[PDB]
Amino acid sequence: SMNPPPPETSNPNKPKRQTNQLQYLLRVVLKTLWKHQFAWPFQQPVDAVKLNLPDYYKIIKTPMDMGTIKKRLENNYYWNAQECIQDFNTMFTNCYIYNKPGDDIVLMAEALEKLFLQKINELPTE
Ligand SMILES: Cc1cc(C)cc(Oc2nccc(-c3c(-c4ccc(I)cc4)ncn3[C@@H]3CCN(CCN)C3)n2)c1
Repeated sequence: SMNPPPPETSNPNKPKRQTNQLQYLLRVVLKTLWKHQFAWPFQQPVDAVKLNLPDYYKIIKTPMDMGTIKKRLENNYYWNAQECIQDFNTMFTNCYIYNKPGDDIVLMAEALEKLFLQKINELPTE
């Protein structure tokens, strides 16, 4: 099958705002995770046709990735920081759902999630 379209990253019908948490999520959290040595499988929607995974989008019905998260932050798609944090968590749990414990790819996601959780445990007050 064909890849599904990526998640929505822009919406003019939503209000926009900037906070000390949302800039931190893009400037500190997204950037640090992007530059991590294990980040490359998570920097764009899973290309199920390139990777020959015809089951991925039958199994993963809420896709999410760091490329989409970066765009959502850049377009002020999120009103609250929790929305962005939820998208990161959806990304990691997608990897765990599609794979099995102890797969190499899962070890990759777990390292990124550990770093993510460390950086969220230091999120600034509004
Ligand atoms: C370590 C590795 C190996 C290979 C062959 C390619 C690769 O590159 C890559 N790119 C993109 C996606 C994936 C991926 C994901 C995944 C799922 C949700 C999200 I959000 C992000 C990634 N789950 C599995 N895979 C790969 C497919 C086959 N699988 C092997 C069975 N465990 C490993 N891998 C990395």
